[PDB]
Amino acid sequence: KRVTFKDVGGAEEAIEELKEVVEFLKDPSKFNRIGARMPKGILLVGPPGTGKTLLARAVAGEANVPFFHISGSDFVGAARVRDLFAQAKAHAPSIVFIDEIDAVGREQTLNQLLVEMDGFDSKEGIIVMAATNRPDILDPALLRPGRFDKKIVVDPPDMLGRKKILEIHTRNKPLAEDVNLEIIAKRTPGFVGADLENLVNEAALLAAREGRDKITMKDFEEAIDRVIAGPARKSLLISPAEKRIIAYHEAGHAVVSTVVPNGEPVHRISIIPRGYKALGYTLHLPEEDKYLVSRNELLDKLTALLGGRAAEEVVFGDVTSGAANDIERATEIARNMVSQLGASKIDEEVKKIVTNSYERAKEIIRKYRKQLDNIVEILLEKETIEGDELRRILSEEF
Amino acid sequence: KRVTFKDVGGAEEAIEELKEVVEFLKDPSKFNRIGARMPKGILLVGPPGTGKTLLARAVAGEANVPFFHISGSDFVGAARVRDLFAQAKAHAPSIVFIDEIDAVGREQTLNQLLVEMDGFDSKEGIIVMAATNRPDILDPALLRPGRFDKKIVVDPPDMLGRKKILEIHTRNKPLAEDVNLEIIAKRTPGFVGADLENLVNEAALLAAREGRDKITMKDFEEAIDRVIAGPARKSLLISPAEKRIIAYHEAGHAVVSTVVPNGEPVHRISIIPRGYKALGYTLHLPEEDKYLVSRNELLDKLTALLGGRAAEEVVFGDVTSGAANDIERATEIARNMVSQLGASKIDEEVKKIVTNSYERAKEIIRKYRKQLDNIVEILLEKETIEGDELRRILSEEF
Ligand SMILES: Nc1ncnc2c1ncn2[C@@H]1O[C@H](COP(=O)(O)OP(=O)(O)OP(=O)(O)O)[C@@H](O)[C@H]1O
Ligand SMILES: Nc1ncnc2c1ncn2[C@@H]1O[C@H](COP(=O)(O)OP(=O)(O)OP(=O)(O)O)[C@@H](O)[C@H]1O
Ligand SMILES: [Mg+2]
Ligand SMILES: [Mg+2]
Ligand SMILES: [Zn+2]
Ligand SMILES: [Zn+2]
Repeated sequence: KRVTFKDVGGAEEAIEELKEVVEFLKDPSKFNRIGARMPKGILLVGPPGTGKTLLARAVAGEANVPFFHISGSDFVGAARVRDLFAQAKAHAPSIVFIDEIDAVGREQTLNQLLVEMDGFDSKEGIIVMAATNRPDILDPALLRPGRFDKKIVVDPPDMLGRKKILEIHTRNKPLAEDVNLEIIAKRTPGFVGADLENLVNEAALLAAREGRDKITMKDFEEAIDRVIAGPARKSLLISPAEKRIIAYHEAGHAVVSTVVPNGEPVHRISIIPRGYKALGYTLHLPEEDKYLVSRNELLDKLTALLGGRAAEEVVFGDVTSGAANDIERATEIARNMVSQLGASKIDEEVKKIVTNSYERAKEIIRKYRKQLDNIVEILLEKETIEGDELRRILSEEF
Repeated sequence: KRVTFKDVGGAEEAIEELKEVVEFLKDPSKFNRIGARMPKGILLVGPPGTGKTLLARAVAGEANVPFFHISGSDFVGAARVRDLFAQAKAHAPSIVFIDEIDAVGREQTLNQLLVEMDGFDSKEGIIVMAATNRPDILDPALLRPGRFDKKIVVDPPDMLGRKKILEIHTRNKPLAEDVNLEIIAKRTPGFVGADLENLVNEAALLAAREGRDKITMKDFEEAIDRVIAGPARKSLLISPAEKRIIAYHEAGHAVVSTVVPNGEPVHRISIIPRGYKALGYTLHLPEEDKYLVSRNELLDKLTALLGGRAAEEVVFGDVTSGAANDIERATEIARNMVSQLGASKIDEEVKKIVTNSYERAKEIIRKYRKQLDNIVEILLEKETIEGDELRRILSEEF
């Protein structure tokens, strides 16, 4: 089946990134005449079910060109790679797509892929795309210049994103007049596009089982219960009790950052992760992102990184998996600080730095408990605060 | 012989699940006109003698369609699978049934089955069904999307279920006026439908041996003794001494869950198992069923999982097979907790977590011994507590 960008919801930034690829595929001479050099490979990274394959297929739909694809889960291997690149060259304007590249990137197939990347001319309109959900186990040889060197992140949808996906999959189905898709979206936090597609099918089976020719509001609400429990369950959602722990953890990061003099400005607070760091990816990038290394700015960074864990212990006396990851990162930063700012005595010094920074964050939480509570109440009602509203809220408080 | 849903007793939930299949088989256009997509395969799981084959045969009776079936115990193999699917297509509205699929799911027959599943069109009213009592040894390739992906559980009958089965098999036999089928049902805990069918035949042989033309009450009571002992025995039943150990084990789970702050609500307590977890099935599903991983909720889950074993040691000083399984599951959860919340030193940490949780459960049992005794007395008289009665009982106590 053929798809375009009208079949994708909640991926505005990725579509903005891929507009350039579409334009290049439509007419390469415009890029060639001014000496603009396009990348040879593009990598898509994201959690399962977020729609990487759908985006790859929709890119070819917008600019109608041949689409040659292979899957890494099906891996004679070196000969199959050779044939794929030969078809693309005979139809110069086209796309080559490799799905699940982590399953193959045994050593003969990888070597053949590197030979093919260096052997084709990009000026005639050939691009290579790949997708994965385990980017941190890829061979470093694939990420050198002249190879896959552009990365695009795909994120789970928010409330307004979930509503758009529901409308895409119900435009060919008859609905009653009591159906409110906005209410349904508010009751499925944590769902991804694949989960929402399965939910619509379940509601249609309940109506057909009774002979009705329309789907009603109660069909949708009963379908939610059937997909989260039982011998055949497919989806997970965030319950109201779990929502309170997550809200306090996110607010703890923002409060501590605003108080320390060297902290970074806060632009968005949400219950759903959005960044590549929030998803737990390093992407083979150095941890240090500053030109200058100084003691005061490193200590402030450590204290803010422990704000989420400090809020959990002071309010609930508990610890989550996210908090355990945060203290693992902080130990790596402290180890690098000791060797740059001045075997068993080194460990004692690292343990002292982390312990002191954790106590500092806990005393900030206690002093600003009233401000922390106010942010949590607003977050539990809208699920996301950003833009001018966040600026005003942070100014009225503090 | 032809059967329908009137020949099945004590399987209300399975019949509710299969009503949709019956409706689809009767008229596919109603499902097609609104875009409702039916599953391609359905799997039935349960202990031997519970009536999986009977349910499969009764599905075809309610919607009179051709019924093509094969048995896995009779396994040239690839050619027999090819012929079975060819007959169904020529009679589009029909059923294909594979019995004892674990005996075959040597590698050529399995490959042919996967080719047939992907080659037929579901929109014309074709469904595939299978049954097994060893679901945990099935090849994972059969459970992927587009293949067998819906599961239905069949459970042993309770007291009211046993009474219904006895009435089904005595409606064509002459009975005396002193026969009370309700009393007979109370004296056969642990029997399944196959056992009860054999019991009725035994009572009819005792009457015929004396030339009588009616079956009396004492014929039924003598038949029970003849099927549980001797060189030719067929059935097992729970004795009054064994009933007390089982009652204390089940009540131990419920008491501990109600006391810990993060425990789950209790809705039903019974002497007969009812769930797929209570039957010892994993069904290839992840153990973790929560969106968020936290320390406090994991420890509470571990303590409640050991409540049954703690009651046995404090009241009787004994251990059963069910208790041994419970402590085997708890060790797997503890191992995963250590690697997520923070080679020989890892084992010492796992052993410490399990030991601490077991001591916690034992001290709860001692403090609430009076409440534990009261629940056991009611359970030994009715065999099952649920609904509003359980809510009231749990509220008067505690
Ligand atoms: N943003 C979206 N809008 C609409 N449908 C979506 C979206 N994301 C996912 N889907 C639905 O999810 C279905 C399957 O997801 P898809 O295979 O595209 O995701 P993926 O990230 O490639 O998955 P995986 O990691 O499992 O390979 C698609 O057929 C599409 O119907
Ligand atoms: N719920 C029931 N109601 C009535 N009869 C039943 C019921 N369950 C089983 N039976 C009787 O059990 C007899 C044999 O059981 P059946 O073969 O249907 O069970 P099964 O689960 O397929 O067994 P197995 O695992 O041995 O293959 C059937 O002929 C039927 O008479
Ligand atoms: Mg994919
Ligand atoms: Mg059978
Ligand atoms: Zn955090
Ligand atoms: Zn138990």
